[PDB]
Amino acid sequence: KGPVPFSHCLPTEKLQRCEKIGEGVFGEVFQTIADHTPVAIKIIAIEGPDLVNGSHQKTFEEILPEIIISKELSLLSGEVCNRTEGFIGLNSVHCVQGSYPPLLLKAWDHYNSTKGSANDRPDFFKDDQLFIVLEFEFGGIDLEQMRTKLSSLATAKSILHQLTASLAVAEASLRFEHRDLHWGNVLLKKTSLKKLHYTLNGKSSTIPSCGLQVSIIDYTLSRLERDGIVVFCDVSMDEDLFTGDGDYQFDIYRLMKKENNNRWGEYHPYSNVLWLHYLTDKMLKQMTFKTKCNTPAMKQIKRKIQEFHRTMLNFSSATDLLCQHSLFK
Ligand SMILES: O=S(=O)(NCCNC/C=C/c1ccc(Br)cc1)c1cccc2cnccc12
Ligand code: NI
Repeated sequence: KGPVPFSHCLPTEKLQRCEKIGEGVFGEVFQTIADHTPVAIKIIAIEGPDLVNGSHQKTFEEILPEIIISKELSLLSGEVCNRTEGFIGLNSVHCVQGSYPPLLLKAWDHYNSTKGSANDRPDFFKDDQLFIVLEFEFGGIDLEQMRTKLSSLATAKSILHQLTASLAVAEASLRFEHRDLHWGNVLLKKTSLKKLHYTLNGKSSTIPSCGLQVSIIDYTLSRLERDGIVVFCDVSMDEDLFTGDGDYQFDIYRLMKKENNNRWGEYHPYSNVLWLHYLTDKMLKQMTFKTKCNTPAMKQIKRKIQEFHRTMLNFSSATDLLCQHSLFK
């Protein structure tokens, strides 16, 4: 069908309502509103020669795995045996050709002025520039931003239960490893549903939401397969990824590489356990809860999560943890 213009994705009224909501080396995320509902639009420059935010642009061959992975995981919400809504919904994906829209520069500048940006102002693109535009269902606010905003340790327990279940269903269905599930990639949004549902290998179960619905995002480093065909990001030659410091996060890259002996095509669902450990660590060390752990029931949930932190690395997959760990019984 050949690339489409930016107007195909952002008709004039959608485009007028865009406000920037996040960024990364990858590019830019804008929020717009259709039918009274927000959506998140990730715009990623590809195939061009310009350094963009200090890195070279991905080729189509290079951006395809994130595209494939985002579709697969979204489609889990419509499956039967292995079903979950725990990954971000993908409304659409297009390949767009043109220079960056002036109205998006406007929103970008407003962000820079109010929040600050690490990014180059994206105003240097020519009319042949290619982009991948991923429209996601709006997932809420990342766990790092919600650091100080979780009600209780029951909230933290629901979040870890949701994440474990999501990863398990994806493991069973797609032999999925997220491989970069830092706390910027766990989004939280209010839900009025008391219980959330997933189905794992045909068995349906429920999770108390504690008023939040968790969505997993960012598949830039992820791996999965369908019918024996593997899709992944080969970081075996990447130096930088495994020489970070200052946070347990950066240990996880090193620990994954130890587990997989630097063979990123292979399937090692222990990587999901590593990430869930990192996340459990954040829950217990870097969250300021809005309420106090001042009841016997809340004290017990705290001990359970501390037990989880101390034992979870002795399980083989998110599936194993979810099926066998005492925390979820
Ligand atoms: O606007 S976003 O980029 N919000 C998620 C990331 N928020 C910034 C966190 C960055 C970050 C990066 C690394 C670490 Br470690 C911690 C935080 C964003 C990206 C993709 C899909 C989205 C769906 N709904 C809402 C937002 C969506
Ligand atoms: Ni279209």
